Amino acid sequence: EFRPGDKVVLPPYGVGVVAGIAQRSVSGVSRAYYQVDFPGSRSKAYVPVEAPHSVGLRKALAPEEVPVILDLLKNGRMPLPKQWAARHRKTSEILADGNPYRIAQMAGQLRAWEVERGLPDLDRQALRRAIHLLAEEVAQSLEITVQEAKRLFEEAWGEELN
DNA sequence: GCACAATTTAACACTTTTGTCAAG
Repeated sequence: EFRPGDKVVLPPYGVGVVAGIAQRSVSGVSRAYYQVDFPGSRSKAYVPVEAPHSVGLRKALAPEEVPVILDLLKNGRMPLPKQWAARHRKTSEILADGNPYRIAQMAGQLRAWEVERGLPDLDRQALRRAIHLLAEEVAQSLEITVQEAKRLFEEAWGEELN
């Protein structure tokens, strides 16, 4: 369940607070619907209360989960196919998937490769867009704007952030 | 869309020609 003021995630919307629940008229009878808003978008969202766990509606990590993610961010890697197709495809799916542990785990190998040989014009967006959801997630949990939030990664990276 | 061989270009170290000056 999600109360009015719960801090949640709605892929790929990064983070947003739930405003409440309402009966939206969809087709036939109106099932209950959760409401996820994003002030840094001015968008809007309606999430069915039936199976919230099927839309990948997770919740912002707690301040306790910062170090673990950082540790899997600095070191943790993972092999990927050589031809750009499968590799970038996988990375993309992982991105839209909305999984901070997987996005960070990915960011690790992507980082190891970026300063070695160097990152293709594709995997670059697959890195940037990856660090984006992270930097904002940190801003949701620790309530510190993308300035400070991005200032976090600098430690477990070795370099600053864009 | 990308790794890369192919070929072009700007890069530059340096040699030789050509305009030039004070003095016969």
